[PDB]
Amino acid sequence: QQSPLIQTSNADYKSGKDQEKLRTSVSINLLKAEEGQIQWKVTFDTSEWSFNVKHGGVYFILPNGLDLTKIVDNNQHDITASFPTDINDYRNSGQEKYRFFSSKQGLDNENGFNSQWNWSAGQANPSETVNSWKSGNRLSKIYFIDQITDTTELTYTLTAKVTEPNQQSFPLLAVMKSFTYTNSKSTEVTSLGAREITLEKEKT
Repeated sequence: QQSPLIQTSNADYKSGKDQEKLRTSVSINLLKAEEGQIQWKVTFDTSEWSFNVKHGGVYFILPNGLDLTKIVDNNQHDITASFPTDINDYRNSGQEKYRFFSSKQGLDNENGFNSQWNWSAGQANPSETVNSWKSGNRLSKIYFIDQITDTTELTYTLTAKVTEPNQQSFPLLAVMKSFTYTNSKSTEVTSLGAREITLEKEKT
C-alpha cells in the first residue's frame, strides 16, 4: 500500500558529519487509506537543523486527485483553516506563516506553483521518480509553514479526500529547509521525503 520511502537532500560535504542525518530528516508514513480518504504522518527530524538559531520552513505537496481536508500540527492544533485558499489573498503574501500555492491558480512569480516547487522539492536533489511526478503534472498543491524554530521531531497528520474515483496511485511529498544555512553551492539546505500510496478501490 505504500512504496519505499524516498529521501534526498542537497546537503553536501559542507555539513560535515551531519550530512546523512540531514539527508534523512523527512519521513512520510501511511496511517489509513480507507473510505475514499487517505491519512498520513509527516515527520521532520529537526535536531541537526539549528532552527532555534535560524528559522526554517516546511512544505506539504499534494497530488492531483487528493484534496486536503485536515492537517494537524505537532501541538495537535488543527491548522487546516489557517492556510489561504486563494494564492492572491493578501494573507498569502511573502512573510505570512501559512502559505498556499496551486498549479491551477498560478505557475510563475513569487506565489507560483513552479517557483515554490523549485525552492522546495526542486532543491532537495530530487530523484528521477520525484522529477517524473513533476514533469508528468501529477502534483498540484503546496502547503507551506514558515517560522519553524523547533529542535525536536515535528510530526504532522494530514487527511485528504480522494477526488478522482478512477485513480489508485497518489504521490506524497514533504520538504524542509533552513532559510539561512546553505550547502557548498550557497543554496539553502533542503531535504525531501516522498512516498507513493497505492489503493485498490473495491468493485461494488
